[PDB]
Amino acid sequence: PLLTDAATVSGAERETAAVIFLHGLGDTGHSWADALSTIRLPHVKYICPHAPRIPVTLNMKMVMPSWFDLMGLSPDAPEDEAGIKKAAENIKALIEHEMKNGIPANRIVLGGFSQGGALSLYTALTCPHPLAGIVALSCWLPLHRAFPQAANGSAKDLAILQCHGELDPMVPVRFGALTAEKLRSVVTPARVQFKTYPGVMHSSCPQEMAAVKEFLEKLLPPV
Ligand SMILES: COc1ccc(N2CCN(C(=O)c3cc4c(s3)-c3ccccc3S(=O)(=O)C4)CC2)cc1
Repeated sequence: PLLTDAATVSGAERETAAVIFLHGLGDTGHSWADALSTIRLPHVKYICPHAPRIPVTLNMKMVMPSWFDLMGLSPDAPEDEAGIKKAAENIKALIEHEMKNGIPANRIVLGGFSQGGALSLYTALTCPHPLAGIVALSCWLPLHRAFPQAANGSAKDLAILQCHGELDPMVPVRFGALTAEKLRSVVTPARVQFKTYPGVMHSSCPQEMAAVKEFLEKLLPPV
């Protein structure tokens, strides 16, 4: 029984493509739905699911919206393997639902910000269906030591746009750079675009939103 709580930007024309975008820790999908609507394509649907509220270890076990538990801020810190995989399964059900209802997998893009971006990278790289690509913003690859081995054979065709703010204090830009190297270990280095933005911190920016629009226009053309 699939029950999805989300803010969805509908296409003005019949939808022939889907973007599933995952917000960052503590948020809802509302703000990112509004942001993606400002750059929307007429035949593209943008699904922004709301993360479930769980206790987060790093925040004194406080209950808040989170895709999985968080324990440390360094690349060697323990990660919530069971939580990351369960959340990836819930996203993979959303992918299969869109597929069951007439949207080809090579017309589905996964994406997200920070924690949500991190889940979208894990899920797309391990998805058994060949997806169009990923829009990974200010994030990292969860369970990075399992890659490239852990990636599905279907990950070869992915097109990746990875963005980062150069002055990000939450997810240092070097962690984004290390993640991009790991992504080029699965996808051809030419199909991974790593864009960094000077003077940008842990946020989006109009140049990043423009890059996302340009990437999706080329990746998801009409019909
Ligand atoms: C292949 O290269 C890499 C490079 C680095 C890593 N790391 C990144 C750090 N990390 C984390 O678990 C967290 C990241 C964030 C956490 S906790 C957080 C905590 C409190 C508030 C907000 C947040 S946050 O904004 O979501 C960012 C372990 C893995 C993996 C692979």
